[PDB]
Amino acid sequence: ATLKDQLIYNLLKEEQTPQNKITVVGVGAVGMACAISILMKDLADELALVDVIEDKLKGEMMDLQHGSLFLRTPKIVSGKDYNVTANSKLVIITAGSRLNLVQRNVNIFKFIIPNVVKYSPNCKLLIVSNPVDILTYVAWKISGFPKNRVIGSGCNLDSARFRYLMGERLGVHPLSCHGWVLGEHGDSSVPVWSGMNVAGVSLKTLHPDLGTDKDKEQWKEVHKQVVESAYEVIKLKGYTSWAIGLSVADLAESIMKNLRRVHPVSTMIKGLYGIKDDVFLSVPCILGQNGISDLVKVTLTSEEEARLKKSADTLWGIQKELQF
Amino acid sequence: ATLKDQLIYNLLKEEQTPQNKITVVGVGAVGMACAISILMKDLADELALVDVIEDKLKGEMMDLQHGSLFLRTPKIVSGKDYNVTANSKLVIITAGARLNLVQRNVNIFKFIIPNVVKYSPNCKLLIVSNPVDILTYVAWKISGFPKNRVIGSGCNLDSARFRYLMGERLGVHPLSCHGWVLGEHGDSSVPVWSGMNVAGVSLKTLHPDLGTDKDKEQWKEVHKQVVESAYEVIKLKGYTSWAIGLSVADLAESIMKNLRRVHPVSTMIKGLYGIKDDVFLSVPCILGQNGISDLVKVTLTSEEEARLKKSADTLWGIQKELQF
Amino acid sequence: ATLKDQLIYNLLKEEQTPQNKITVVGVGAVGMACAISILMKDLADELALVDVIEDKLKGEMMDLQHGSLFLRTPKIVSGKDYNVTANSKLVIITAGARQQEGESRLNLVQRNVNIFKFIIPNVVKYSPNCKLLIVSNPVDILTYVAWKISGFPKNRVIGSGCNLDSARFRYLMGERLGVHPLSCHGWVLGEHGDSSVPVWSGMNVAGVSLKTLHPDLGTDKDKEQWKEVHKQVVESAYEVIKLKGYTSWAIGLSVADLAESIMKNLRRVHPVSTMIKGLYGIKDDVFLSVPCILGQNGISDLVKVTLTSEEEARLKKSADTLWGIQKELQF
Amino acid sequence: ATLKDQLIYNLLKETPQNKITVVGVGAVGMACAISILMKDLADELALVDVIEDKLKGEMMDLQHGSLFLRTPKIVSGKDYNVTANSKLVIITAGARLNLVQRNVNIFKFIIPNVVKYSPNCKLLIVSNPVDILTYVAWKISGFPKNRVIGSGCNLDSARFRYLMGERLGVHPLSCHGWVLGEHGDSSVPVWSGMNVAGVSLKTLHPDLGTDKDKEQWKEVHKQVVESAYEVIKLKGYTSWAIGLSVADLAESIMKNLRRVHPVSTMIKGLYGIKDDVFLSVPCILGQNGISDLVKVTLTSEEEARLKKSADTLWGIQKELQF
Ligand SMILES: NC(=O)c1ccc[n+]([C@@H]2O[C@H](COP(=O)([O-])OP(=O)(O)OC[C@H]3O[C@@H](n4cnc5c(N)ncnc54)[C@H](O)[C@@H]3O)[C@@H](O)[C@H]2O)c1
Ligand SMILES: NC(=O)c1ccc[n+]([C@@H]2O[C@H](COP(=O)([O-])OP(=O)(O)OC[C@H]3O[C@@H](n4cnc5c(N)ncnc54)[C@H](O)[C@@H]3O)[C@@H](O)[C@H]2O)c1
Ligand SMILES: NC(=O)c1ccc[n+]([C@@H]2O[C@H](COP(=O)([O-])OP(=O)(O)OC[C@H]3O[C@@H](n4cnc5c(N)ncnc54)[C@H](O)[C@@H]3O)[C@@H](O)[C@H]2O)c1
Ligand SMILES: NC(=O)c1ccc[n+]([C@@H]2O[C@H](COP(=O)([O-])OP(=O)(O)OC[C@H]3O[C@@H](n4cnc5c(N)ncnc54)[C@H](O)[C@@H]3O)[C@@H](O)[C@H]2O)c1
Ligand SMILES: O=C1O[C@](c2ccsc2)(c2cccc(Nc3ccc(F)cc3)n2)CC(O)=C1Sc1ccccc1Cl
Ligand SMILES: O=C1O[C@](c2ccsc2)(c2cccc(Nc3ccc(F)cc3)n2)CC(O)=C1Sc1ccccc1Cl
Ligand SMILES: O=C1O[C@](c2ccsc2)(c2cccc(Nc3ccc(F)cc3)n2)CC(O)=C1Sc1ccccc1Cl
Ligand SMILES: O=C1O[C@](c2ccsc2)(c2cccc(Nc3ccc(F)cc3)n2)CC(O)=C1Sc1ccccc1Cl
Repeated sequence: ATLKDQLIYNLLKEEQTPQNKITVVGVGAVGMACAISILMKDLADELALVDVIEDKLKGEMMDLQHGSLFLRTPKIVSGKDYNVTANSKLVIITAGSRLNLVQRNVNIFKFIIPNVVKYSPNCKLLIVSNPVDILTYVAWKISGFPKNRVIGSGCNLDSARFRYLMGERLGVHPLSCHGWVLGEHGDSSVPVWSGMNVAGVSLKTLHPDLGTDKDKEQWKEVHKQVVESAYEVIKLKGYTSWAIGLSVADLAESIMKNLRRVHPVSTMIKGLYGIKDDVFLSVPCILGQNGISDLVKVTLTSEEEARLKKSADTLWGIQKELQF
Repeated sequence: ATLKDQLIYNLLKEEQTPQNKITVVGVGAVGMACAISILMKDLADELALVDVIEDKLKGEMMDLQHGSLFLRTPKIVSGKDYNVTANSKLVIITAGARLNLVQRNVNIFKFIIPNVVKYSPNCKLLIVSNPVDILTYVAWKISGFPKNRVIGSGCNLDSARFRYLMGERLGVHPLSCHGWVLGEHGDSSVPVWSGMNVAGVSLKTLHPDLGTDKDKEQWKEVHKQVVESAYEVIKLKGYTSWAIGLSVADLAESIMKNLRRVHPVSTMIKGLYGIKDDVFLSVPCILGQNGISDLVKVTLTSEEEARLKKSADTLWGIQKELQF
Repeated sequence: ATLKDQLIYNLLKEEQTPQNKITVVGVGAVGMACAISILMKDLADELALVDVIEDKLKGEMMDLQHGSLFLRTPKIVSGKDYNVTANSKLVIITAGARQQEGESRLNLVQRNVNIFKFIIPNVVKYSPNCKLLIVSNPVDILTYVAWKISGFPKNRVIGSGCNLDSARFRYLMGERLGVHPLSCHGWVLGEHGDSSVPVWSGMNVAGVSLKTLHPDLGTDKDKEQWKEVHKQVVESAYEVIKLKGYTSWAIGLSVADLAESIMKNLRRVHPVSTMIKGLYGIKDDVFLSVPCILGQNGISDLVKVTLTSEEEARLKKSADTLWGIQKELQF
Repeated sequence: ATLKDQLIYNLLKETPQNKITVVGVGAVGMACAISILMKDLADELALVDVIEDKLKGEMMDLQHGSLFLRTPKIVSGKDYNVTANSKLVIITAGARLNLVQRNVNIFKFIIPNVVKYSPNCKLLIVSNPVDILTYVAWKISGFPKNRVIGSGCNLDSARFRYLMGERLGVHPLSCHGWVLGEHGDSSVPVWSGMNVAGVSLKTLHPDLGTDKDKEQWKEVHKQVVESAYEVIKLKGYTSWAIGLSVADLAESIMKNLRRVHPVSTMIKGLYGIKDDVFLSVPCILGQNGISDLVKVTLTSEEEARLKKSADTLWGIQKELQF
């Protein structure tokens, strides 16, 4: 008899399928930051990692496994083959001319998405890879999943950055500074000035010129500084990781724990704000065990509405010319 | 007249000193992994980051600040000047070249350590930079701090790796697999076979060949795999970050919360195991608000004791020829 | 040599003053619920418990100490003497005397004022630099009492106030909309309890004002009867008392949320009772709930909420009633 | 159109994934509830009792604290339909041979109602005499022994490690020690396993656990027994310590951690014990309940104490009607 048999008496060997499994596809700076944030928040009983670079994939898995003593995630697996991702509740995609840069990530998705749906037909897909709004659509089209199970990170990072900048200007914690950046993720995002508040006190009600070019204090600059901070981080360190990883982990917690919290995420915006094309844009969504179960119908000004419609037309102009 | 003044009525604007401040010196792969693990564990009310590369430093600080909405650390500061580190309770040194490593790192410590003690004379110093055992001694000599306030990461990562491997062989969580790797961090570490247990059941008592060359089960391979895995991770991804960052955060928690938990850390071992020189080696230490307040006197075999004495002689041989 | 000396080599035996100490005064249902919430949220390196009933006090301390293996608070102390509370960063007062049928509201206040005139001087004696968090009812009057007896600046005297009222309101709001209360924003202000004021204009989800979409929100003409959401806050409080005899978990969790902002210097906004003199036409030394920024100095700042004239009149009426009792208080 | 419909556009209006049920909302039950809620172990918490008013009050009080919790649904009821598809069921209902039979009659109604709605659950028995009632739950349910867990010596060990920690000035997490066998007065401290950093205390101090010992380390176990009576005399019941220990068990089960805990299990087949009795041994706890057990090397004296406890428990068990 072995030491294991001399020390431990086994009652049953009958192993079960993972109950709260998360898969992260792409183990770059974003993927690894999502991985550590998820592990530290104790959201999964199993974590699966996938990439094309075999050596860095094995190294990253081993480095996470060596930290098991300080974690509450008993199983960390990795592999090039998607059989390691079987029965995942949530799949996070962070793998990465502009129409050709869209097609560059599109042909990458032509392989990933069918391999993901094959082993986890009932999962929720969380898209992080850029252009997030186009690639969420691509993931939705290739998977054949209903709209609720295909979620784009969208304006989650934009809103988090906005609330941080809002907090700094008012000397208040970002948790107490409410503000929504919607529509197209990145440069063309829309700050919803009417909803910007502290303790239910509307900033536009107190300051009617809020976000307008004629505002003396220039509060519009809070949104400008979101765009500019993103370029600054890239210029200074070459990439963004911690902020995105923490925001993705926040989305994952709502999904995994079925919290039904409202988050600014990219969803099929068809039928809203005069949009008829199959486009994904950020609106506040209620997140839970079925993914996007509901969405908040935000009252937008004519100007905000026009910006959303223009973004939709631009995204459908690229999407129209895509090979599947 | 401002929106801030119209929205917020100020009661007082006297500034207080941070109560639970942590400083991380060196924002490389190790330093950043320590930062994120401390942030996600809510150990500090303020986090300061220091480095020589200004661009990378600003980028890393900004990336952490953009994630504030998902954290409970209201202040994140960075700078080349140590005035940003003022009144830190714990200072974590992860700087240097990732023996010539000794030479380069001593010279680097010659300037870091006096700048640290200048702004935080009452802090605890936690050394991560390699060779961790020599550099903990160097930090102790330059600072002039008492023994208890100078802590080396030492065999904390070695023991965590060992318990992970132990857990995998027995099908038990590493938290329930007890085992101590002591002495010199790295290649020359000592596994304490007599203390290896599950639920107080000694493994060497059940299996006398444990750790011997005549063991058919080859349990001696468990300690060799700790050494092998470290080289494998480096070969595969180029560095180690997550495992070390999580282990350092576990030490930080015991210090910050005054837990008085026992950890394998590098301390002044002069007066134990026939050692008469000023050398730092890993032994189980009680960690709290005063740093190392106490140490556990582990009963070692003649073989284990000889390995510790040999390590001490080698470390002193390098140390006695160093210039301060 | 002892087993301890044979096993452990001591480097230094000197113990530092506690760094993040919390004291809970009154170990009744509320106090104990505040204690377990603070312990489970790891907000303190030291927890001190005080009461007048020595046996119950020792029992409660021992029961908490027996759970130390599952906690991250290395020291739990208790005692009748306030020397156990020395150097506390935050002192939570939950000591009180319940409502007795056949007494005036002034008489009820005075009995609790009698309880405080021993506690407050003993608290400031051992923790002159602490923050005082008052839970005992009538919370608005007793926060004033604590402020007057202590001699502390306004920022270091905090009343629980409308923190439980808002938490209850947001739960009920969440239920109606099928959304988590964290995402359902709403503020109940003024006097804690029966006379609280729901601020309809601030009620929102994702920055979308409910009053803007539905102008009859909080009006008696409302077809959807959203005004009954605030009435259910009042009703649920009486229902809980009728059903189990007291309230503990909800208040303990809300107090822990306040403690977290103070202990960690978060600067989060909370509806807490503060010295409202100089706002909403209130010219008296009264404590009412308004949204306050809470940190290491207690209330460092307050949010100037725009109120309708009827919300302002309700606040002024509450202030007059509280001052009417306060002026007749002997201490 | 309602305000809800004007504000929120519904995509779909389509069961609990990590549900926990607590049976008996007394001091123990409520302490288990708050500990589980604060540890974020369940997405749904179901509460059951016979006293309808107290039950509704306790459920409401927990619901009013939702803003500070990460458990979106708290339900209660006299009917067990509220407990449907629970992953873990915690039984805390009961009196704080004649009395044992009255507690069997209570379990004759609870246990069939629990398995009816949660046939795949893990049963965690807290109610006293915990070792006898664990057997009772196992017999009535028909569940395999891995899915019937008794709290057993989990509180005894926690108390012991606290007392060990106080004597050595070390955190109980770093003070290892196992109290096994029968929960309560007749528990067995395993002196050979008592250690700090893998350093055996019995090796350094041979008199450890004997009357001869000048340092009287045997009092560490005797003060566990004494403290239990003291807490009862002082406050009338024990709640926080037991509630925190149950949440610790619940965490290893819910998250499939495979951590070792001192819990009551079917001990028949070990230490010459032939009768169907449940005693505490270190068990590996996970998603299947007790998947494995640690075979502790016990001295002749310790082994005899377990066998004697088994004979006493069987003596009571054989005379039971159910
Ligand atoms: N949505 C947001 O707010 C947001 C924020 C930041 C970054 N991003 C995006 O996230 C993406 C990842 O950024 P990063 O810095 O981690 O990039 P990176 O180059 O560091 O990592 C990309 C990883 O994807 C892997 N990969 C490539 N092809 C793959 C395939 N076919 N299958 C699996 N893995 C594959 C690569 O091997 C690499 O490890 C980028 O598209 C970036 O624009 C989005
Ligand atoms: N103790 C352990 O168990 C353990 C484990 C892993 C790594 N390490 C050690 O940690 C150290 C850091 O590793 P890494 O991978 O982060 O290296 P890295 O090169 O990625 O980062 C080192 C950082 O230190 C900075 N630095 C250099 N000189 C500095 C100075 N004078 N002041 C401040 N910052 C300065 C560099 O700018 C760089 O950002 C290495 O010495 C490595 O051997 C120790
Ligand atoms: N602010 C709120 O929202 C809110 C909510 C619920 C309850 N409360 C209030 O909290 C208070 C406590 O409620 P409870 O149910 O715990 O009451 P309780 O009677 O159960 O507990 C009161 C405790 O205070 C102790 N005490 C009495 N005099 C004391 C003294 N001089 N020094 C120290 N301790 C002393 C008593 O011994 C008792 O243990 C009540 O006043 C209640 O109205 C406030
Ligand atoms: N295992 C341990 O280490 C340990 C520790 C402490 C207490 N306990 C035991 O836990 C049990 C509970 O103690 P307590 O202080 O909470 O008791 P309590 O009297 O405060 O609570 C018991 C609850 O069970 C309820 N109940 C009674 N019959 C019921 C039924 N048929 N169905 C559902 N609920 C029913 C009662 O209504 C009451 O609410 C006691 O048996 C006690 O001995 C065990
Ligand atoms: O912080 C970020 O870094 C990235 C990045 C770049 C390299 S590595 C990470 C980045 C940074 C700067 C510009 C840029 N242009 C871009 C974005 C999406 C596309 F499809 C194509 C180009 N992209 C990716 C990303 O989306 C953000 S967020 C963000 C980005 C812009 C404004 C506001 C916000 Cl909030
Ligand atoms: O995993 C690690 O990564 C490093 C690393 C990080 C970035 S480049 C290298 C590494 C990995 C492999 C070997 C090596 N040799 C070394 C260690 C300490 C010195 F002073 C000098 C050289 N160093 C550093 C480090 O100490 C560890 S731990 C460890 C290391 C060796 C054996 C066991 C363990 Cl546990
Ligand atoms: O839920 C509660 O329970 C109490 C309680 C706790 C233990 S016995 C009573 C309660 C419940 C009902 C009435 C009442 N009146 C009272 C209590 C003590 C005084 F000195 C003065 C007045 N007090 C105390 C309390 O303030 C709340 S909150 C609340 C209360 C009313 C409306 C809205 C809210 Cl939100
Ligand atoms: O601390 C406790 O409180 C109780 C309690 C709870 C509410 S009223 C009493 C208690 C305390 C004292 C005696 C007793 N009689 C009893 C316990 C177990 C049986 F099987 C049968 C009868 N019961 C219940 C309990 O089990 C413990 S633990 C414990 C108990 C004794 C020794 C060691 C430990 Cl650790």
